[PDB]
Amino acid sequence: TTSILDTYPQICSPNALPGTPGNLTKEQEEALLQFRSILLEKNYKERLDDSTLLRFLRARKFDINASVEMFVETERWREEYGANTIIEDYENNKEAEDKERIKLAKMYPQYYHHVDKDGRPLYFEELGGINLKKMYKITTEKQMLRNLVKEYELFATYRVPACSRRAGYLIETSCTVLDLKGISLSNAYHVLSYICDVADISQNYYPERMGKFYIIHSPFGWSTMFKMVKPCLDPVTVSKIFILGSSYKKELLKQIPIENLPVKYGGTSVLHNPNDKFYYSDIGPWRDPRYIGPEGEIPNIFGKFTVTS
Ligand SMILES: CCCCCCCCCCCCCCCCCCCC(=O)O[C@H](COC(=O)CCCCCCCCCCCCCC)COP(=O)(O)OCCN
Repeated sequence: TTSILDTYPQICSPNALPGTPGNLTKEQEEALLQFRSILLEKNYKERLDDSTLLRFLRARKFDINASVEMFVETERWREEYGANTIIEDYENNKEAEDKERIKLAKMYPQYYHHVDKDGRPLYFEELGGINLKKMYKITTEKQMLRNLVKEYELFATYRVPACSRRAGYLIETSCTVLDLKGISLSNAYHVLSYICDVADISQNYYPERMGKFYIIHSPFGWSTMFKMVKPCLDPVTVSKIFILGSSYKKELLKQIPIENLPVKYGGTSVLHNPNDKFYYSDIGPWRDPRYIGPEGEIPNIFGKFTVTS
């Protein structure tokens, strides 16, 4: 076929939220057809699939005019910023890129690790080890945004097809755990511009990619800092963010299989080599040959240090 979308499910579970592929109303089906017809008339050719277009439509409550405007601006940004070649450009410089990513990994753990009960990629970030002075020595704010965009492209390219083949339904979103244990509120206020730039790119160019977003171990007074963040967040974004209390492990176990959840977050999941570190790891359906398709296997984001079991 040479059409990757033909090799994994393009309809979501019937238990998914409204407006999702396979779960549309008659009016929403007609909106999708009218939306695609407009983009085709404007000579767009790429990213016109049901999943992509319904993400944009859900983000705009199926307002077709607003959705076209959003899609048109996204395509412009992708071209101007280089999102369309980010993976290729990465691979053509993989050595240096890998080296820098490794430097940040212990300080700012970012790792996918199996899936939630619906098959979404299970994603973790730990923020309490960040030292700003040291971080500003290894990276720039624009570089971190580039890394975020690159991961958005890797998510769609490798993680969605593999997770969807395993779930037997289309997977569009992440189950994300943000661990704030040990952060300084001072640091948190100093990085407000980065958080809002992240929300900007997320909301404007990768609509409807959030699924579950849990914040755990937030310190006393964190509610005050979050009030600085909310004006950067759209209503739907805020709706997917769940700030967990001291019973966070039980909330996590409502959504995540115990065997997929790390021991320190309330499950039984361990690495195959107990000395390996989660911040060098990338474990999930996209590492299983059963579930990798014609897209190929994902590149190793930590080079030789990448831990895949
Ligand atoms: C040169 C270096 C200088 C750079 C300055 C910053 C350096 C340190 C970077 C750490 C500070 C920010 C950390 C949080 C960043 C925002 C969210 C990160 C996770 C993320 O990608 O979430 C997406 C963004 O959505 C959202 O917008 C979700 C909003 C939730 C954010 C809550 C705010 C956290 C406050 C704690 C900060 C602690 C600071 C300690 C220094 C949606 O989620 P998904 O499920 O689609 O993502 C998983 C698939 N990619």
